[PDB]
Amino acid sequence: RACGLIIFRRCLIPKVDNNAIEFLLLQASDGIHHWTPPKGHVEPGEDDLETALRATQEEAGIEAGQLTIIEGFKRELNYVARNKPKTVIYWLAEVKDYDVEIRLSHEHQAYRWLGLEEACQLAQFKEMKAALQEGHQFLCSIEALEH
Ligand SMILES: [Mg+2]
Repeated sequence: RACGLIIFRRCLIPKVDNNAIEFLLLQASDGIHHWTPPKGHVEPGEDDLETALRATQEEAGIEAGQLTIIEGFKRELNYVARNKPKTVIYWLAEVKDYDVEIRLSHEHQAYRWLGLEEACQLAQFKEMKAALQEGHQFLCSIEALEH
């Protein structure tokens, strides 16, 4: 069981930015070299949301001071990879600074910041595509209500 954060940043230059929202994806060092948001396994006694924050720090080098958790969104994924059952819980979190320093560990070899459509294509897997699309939809609905 793993928990993570769908990390995004806002791109607020109106004529320029094709995508007002970009998602952070990390590419695995091993295996297929899958692309996912930052995530990590739970620890005994650890709250699921604290695991997601901790795993984001460990996998992407993003500290709690550099993020804001967006309340109201949570998505649990259940899938089979290499004939093993997998469960992952994601929350949404916005980075404070567009230029936040991404520091990878040995578990990942690259990162991309991508618009929703390109993030979906890289993520590839259908549950992860759904979760990113649903996260994007939630962010737009929230903006509308505050607007
Ligand atoms: Mg805790």
